[PDB]
Amino acid sequence: MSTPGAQEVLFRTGIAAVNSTNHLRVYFQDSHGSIRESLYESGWANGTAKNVIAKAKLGTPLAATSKELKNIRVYSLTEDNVLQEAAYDSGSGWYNGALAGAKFTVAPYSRIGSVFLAGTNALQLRIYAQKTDNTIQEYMWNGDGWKEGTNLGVALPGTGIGVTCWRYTDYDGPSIRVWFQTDNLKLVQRAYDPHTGWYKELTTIFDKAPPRCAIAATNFNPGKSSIYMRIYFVNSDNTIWQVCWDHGQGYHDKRTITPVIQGSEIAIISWEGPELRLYFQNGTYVSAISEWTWGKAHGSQLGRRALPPAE
Amino acid sequence: MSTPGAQEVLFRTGIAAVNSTNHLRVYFQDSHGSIRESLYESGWANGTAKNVIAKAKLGTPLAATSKELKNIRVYSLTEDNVLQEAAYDSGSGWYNGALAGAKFTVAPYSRIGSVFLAGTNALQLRIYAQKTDNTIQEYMWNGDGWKEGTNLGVALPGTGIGVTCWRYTDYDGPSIRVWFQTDNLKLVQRAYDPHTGWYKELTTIFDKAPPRCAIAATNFNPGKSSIYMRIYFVNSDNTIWQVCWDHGQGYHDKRTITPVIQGSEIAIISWEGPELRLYFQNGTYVSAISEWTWGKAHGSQLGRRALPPAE
Ligand SMILES: C[Se][C@H]1O[C@@H](C)[C@@H](O)[C@@H](O)[C@@H]1O
Ligand SMILES: C[Se][C@H]1O[C@@H](C)[C@@H](O)[C@@H](O)[C@@H]1O
Ligand SMILES: C[Se][C@H]1O[C@@H](C)[C@@H](O)[C@@H](O)[C@@H]1O
Ligand SMILES: C[Se][C@H]1O[C@@H](C)[C@@H](O)[C@@H](O)[C@@H]1O
Ligand SMILES: C[Se][C@H]1O[C@@H](C)[C@@H](O)[C@@H](O)[C@@H]1O
Ligand SMILES: C[Se][C@H]1O[C@@H](C)[C@@H](O)[C@@H](O)[C@@H]1O
Ligand SMILES: C[Se][C@H]1O[C@@H](C)[C@@H](O)[C@@H](O)[C@@H]1O
Ligand SMILES: C[Se][C@H]1O[C@@H](C)[C@@H](O)[C@@H](O)[C@@H]1O
Ligand SMILES: C[Se][C@H]1O[C@@H](C)[C@@H](O)[C@@H](O)[C@@H]1O
Ligand SMILES: C[Se][C@H]1O[C@@H](C)[C@@H](O)[C@@H](O)[C@@H]1O
Ligand SMILES: C[Se][C@H]1O[C@@H](C)[C@@H](O)[C@@H](O)[C@@H]1O
Ligand SMILES: C[Se][C@H]1O[C@@H](C)[C@@H](O)[C@@H](O)[C@@H]1O
Repeated sequence: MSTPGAQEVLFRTGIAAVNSTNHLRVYFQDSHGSIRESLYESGWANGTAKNVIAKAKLGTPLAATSKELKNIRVYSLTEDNVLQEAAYDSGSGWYNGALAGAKFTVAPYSRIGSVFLAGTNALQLRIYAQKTDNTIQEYMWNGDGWKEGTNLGVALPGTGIGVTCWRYTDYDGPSIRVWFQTDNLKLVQRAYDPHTGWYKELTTIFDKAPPRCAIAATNFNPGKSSIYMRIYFVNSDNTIWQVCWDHGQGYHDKRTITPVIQGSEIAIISWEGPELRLYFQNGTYVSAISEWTWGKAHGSQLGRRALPPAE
Repeated sequence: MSTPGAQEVLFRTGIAAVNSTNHLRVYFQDSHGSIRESLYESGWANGTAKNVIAKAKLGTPLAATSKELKNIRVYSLTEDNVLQEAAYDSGSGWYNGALAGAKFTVAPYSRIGSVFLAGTNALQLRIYAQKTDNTIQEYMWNGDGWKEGTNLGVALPGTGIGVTCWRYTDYDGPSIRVWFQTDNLKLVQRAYDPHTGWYKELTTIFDKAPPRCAIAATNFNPGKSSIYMRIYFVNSDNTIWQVCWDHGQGYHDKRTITPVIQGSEIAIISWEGPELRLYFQNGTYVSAISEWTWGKAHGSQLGRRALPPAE
């Protein structure tokens, strides 16, 4: 039970997504290795072979980040496991970013996380990937070329990488949180705040997760020394689980959210409300990408059953 | 928790295996796309970058078949999704078989099943794969070049393909059984016997399985209108399940066997005893291949924890 379009979507494809409020873009890999863009603009569209923005190694990790939908960056691996960047800016179309020119080689099993730094009109990027020594390496662009940032230490080979960024309204710089899996299979957090920089502490957010389980995170409603974060990962019950940080309660909830196929990748986006949108494969038309939604109006509800090009 | 060697094994690699009694060969894909051979000769060895027999598309299906260990054939897909064949004959070493020359193009998500026809000294091959119309196509070599055999009809896009072959001691030709998954997610059997040829009947062996779950089969103790078959697949509980055919009882048992990683591929071999050996990934050193064994002496027992090159 599939469709011609759904068959084009790679099984266990990497998934990434960006948005400006409820204006959405979702990136995935097709069965021939091309990275495609589906979009939501008061309705779903595209995701076809005419909507290719990049070509990457089969089974590549995918990450994306944006400033609204004015600047979009999509990260993947070349067949030589070099980090590369597909870039879009308003009124310039899609092009190759400078990242690949830096020739950052990572482990073949590396994932990728990516954020624009929040709370500034400047375009500042932090990318996170896994080197062949299994450490999680930050790579950065601040208008003075691509270079290595901070190394966050050793993770499980092939760990998922979740990352989110915001700016506290009472701080003068960005806060970054990065989640990954350690050798003991725990899910942990590294943290960056202004002034303190990277905290030394690793915080456990889940005791045991499947090896190389997908990890994805978002945040909403930043305020005065306050944030709200959601981290998603694929658990051993073949569902996405959610971990909640809420100002006033800290890390205080772990729940299953929705079923997925074995080994599904995941992507999360959000906007103020909060509105949450989760993307994953749950077996709809075998290989189509499905959507899960959260909003105040209706709470947890499945969304678009089969993203373009499935139907 | 991994090892340098284990890290070389592709996560969710295709797996195939051949044997002459307890002389074993196991094939898998490394993280750079090369197909490697590990062997058991009174002890496990090889599986290193010096033990490459082929190069294939990343995430390729793998199938293998042999006449004892005198003739071995290993099947995979090129980056253009053409069926290709790595071949070994005693005292000739490894080489490229003629299969790729036939330019059989299949669906990007195609699996592969392969057998030498049993009960004859002749070298006769039947390969099974999935075309872009999602039908399961037989391809054959009988000493008059590669050509298409019988088409077995429509299967779920990306179905596992299990196949086994024997000769009844009271028949003058080979019997073939092929298992795959249909659109309704059932696991079914197609059957070939001498004279009758391919039976029209599809036999359900399992009511519902995960989409594109791995499927692998073996047989032992052929006799007078009698056979014993074992079919393995990855079930929704992230374990390999076994389905038993036994002469006198028919299809009469379904059981879990052993845990695997989400989306593990599987391979099965056997020899008279019966002795069974199952290969799969269960998360040992994250990406190492593990072994499960069955014999009369000790019944169900885990075998080699981490195949070469893991340790
Ligand atoms: C009716 Se809720 C609506 O929200 C939009 C932003 C998209 O996520 C749609 O897929 C969804 O149905
Ligand atoms: C004209 Se719709 C436009 O939206 C931009 C933000 C990008 O996502 C483009 O790929 C897309 O074509
Ligand atoms: C000047 Se276009 C520039 O944009 C930056 C934000 C980075 O994405 C670079 O890789 C890209 O070339
Ligand atoms: C002085 Se560049 C600085 O930027 C911070 C926001 C973090 O990304 C650090 O890792 C980095 O060294
Ligand atoms: C000491 Se900074 C603090 O920041 C919060 C938003 C969470 O990330 C906590 O885990 C962390 O300890
Ligand atoms: C008020 Se707690 C509430 O927060 C929402 C944003 C979602 O994450 C829900 O799953 C959660 O229960
Ligand atoms: C001690 Se049972 C023995 O059987 C051999 C044929 C191999 O399968 C070994 O891995 C296994 O330990
Ligand atoms: C000398 Se061991 C020998 O065994 C053969 C049957 C093949 O498996 C070869 O690849 C291997 O080197
Ligand atoms: C004469 Se070598 C020959 O062996 C046959 C059994 C097939 O495997 C052919 O593809 C191969 O070239
Ligand atoms: C006459 Se060729 C014959 O061989 C049988 C054993 C089966 O493989 C059939 O599919 C094939 O047509
Ligand atoms: C009518 Se042939 C018979 O052969 C047995 C070995 C099994 O494959 C049965 O499912 C099949 O019906
Ligand atoms: C005697 Se039934 C017995 O047969 C063995 C070969 C294995 O398949 C076992 O799992 C099964 O219970």
